[PDB]
Amino acid sequence: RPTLPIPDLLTTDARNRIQLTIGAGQSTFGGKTATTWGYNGNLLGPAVKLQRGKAVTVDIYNQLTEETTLHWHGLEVPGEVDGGPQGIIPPGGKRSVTLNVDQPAATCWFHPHQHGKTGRQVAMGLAGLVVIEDDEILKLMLPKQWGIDDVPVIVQDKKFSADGQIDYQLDVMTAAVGWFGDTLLTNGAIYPQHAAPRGWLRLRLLNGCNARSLNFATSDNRPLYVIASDGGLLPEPVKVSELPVLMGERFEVLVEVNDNKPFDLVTLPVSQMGMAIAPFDKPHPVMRIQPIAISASGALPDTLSSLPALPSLEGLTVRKLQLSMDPMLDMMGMQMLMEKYGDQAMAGMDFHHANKINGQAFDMNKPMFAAAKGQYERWVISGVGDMLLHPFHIHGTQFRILSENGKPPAAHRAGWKDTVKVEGNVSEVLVKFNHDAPKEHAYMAHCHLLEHEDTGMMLGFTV
Ligand SMILES: [Cu+2]
Ligand SMILES: [Cu+2]
Repeated sequence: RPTLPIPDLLTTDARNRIQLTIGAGQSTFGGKTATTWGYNGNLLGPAVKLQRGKAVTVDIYNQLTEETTLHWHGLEVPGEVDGGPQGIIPPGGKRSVTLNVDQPAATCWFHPHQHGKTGRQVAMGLAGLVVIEDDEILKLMLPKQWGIDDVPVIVQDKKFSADGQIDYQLDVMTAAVGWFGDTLLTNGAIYPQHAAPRGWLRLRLLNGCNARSLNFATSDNRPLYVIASDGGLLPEPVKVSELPVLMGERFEVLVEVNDNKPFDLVTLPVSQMGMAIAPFDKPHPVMRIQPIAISASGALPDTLSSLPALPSLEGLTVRKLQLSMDPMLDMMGMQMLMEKYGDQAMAGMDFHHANKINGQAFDMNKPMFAAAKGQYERWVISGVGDMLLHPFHIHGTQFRILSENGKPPAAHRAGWKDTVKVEGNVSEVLVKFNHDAPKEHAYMAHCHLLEHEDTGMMLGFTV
């Protein structure tokens, strides 16, 4: 097996600048070349290291022949640097942003947000990581040797045509059920191995799929200890036997490594339409962990952080967001899925503006509302009316889940989140925006099933 590719950990230079070049190159999958896009390389991207309380300037050079944007998913930053669809970077041009980092330690990520094309641009290879550090986390003495006992694990599916190229289409079927493939990548490699020292191994897990939900576990059923969600540390570790991860979500887990006992990180079949077709009808390996007989220094502390109680809900502004899909698109798309793949597409379970929030397909010129700055609001997001999965993401914040799809959140999901599950039911989140966003650079709120976002399931809002 190939070794797990380890993204470079990138910090500022003497001018306080980080350079990111967006460009086309080539990658090899199963022996066959494909055109791919990457940040500072051919595919995927570096891990940008940020420090709470410090500002960094990022110089972003678009060397593609089409327009793109660069969005920092999970970062609490003003709209002007948020890199939503209004944050255009012309082909052959450059945009610079200054990020004033003001949130706790977390694994965030970055990716394109081009209007109507975010799914294609992510599918072509663009994604990178953000590692935010703070003073609190350093004192815990977690595993922290990058590429050794602290590793990022970006998991993505793709499908390829016979000629070896990535086979991306936004069409009636994918607008309805999402773009998904038959090949699983881990930091861009197929089923890599990672050598790890005896003791604790920290995995920063990102579901970077367009549409496919994941469910992590180990091949020999050793537990995962969840220590962090999208927005940072949980108050205490939470032991789990499996870990569902929606599109765009991150979790950090610790797992024990013992001499002479290799095991695989795997993903278990999910109950999502289209996602349990071979090879994903069965547990699917993500990466092999190969124990090395050298002692690892990291700890799993009993206490990680302090999590504040939920405040009172009385008096808070309520904003209701009703997700919907044109009945026609939903029917046509699902029929096409069933015709192609049959019953296995439900195992365990104009289209360009067909998906909507509050009856409206995304209008970039018309933010739907102006949210308060520095005030808690309660946002109620409903998927009642269809049975599709909508991981709902809100820019400019780390929120607390009050109810996830009609039930209180599980413990590992009760901390700081930027995504909430919505699937045929109603979710409620407690959100606060610390930064402004004007109409010309609005925050987005949308489904992170990228084909739904690109066909209208997104709104802009100001702060
Ligand atoms: Cu985001
Ligand atoms: Cu959706």
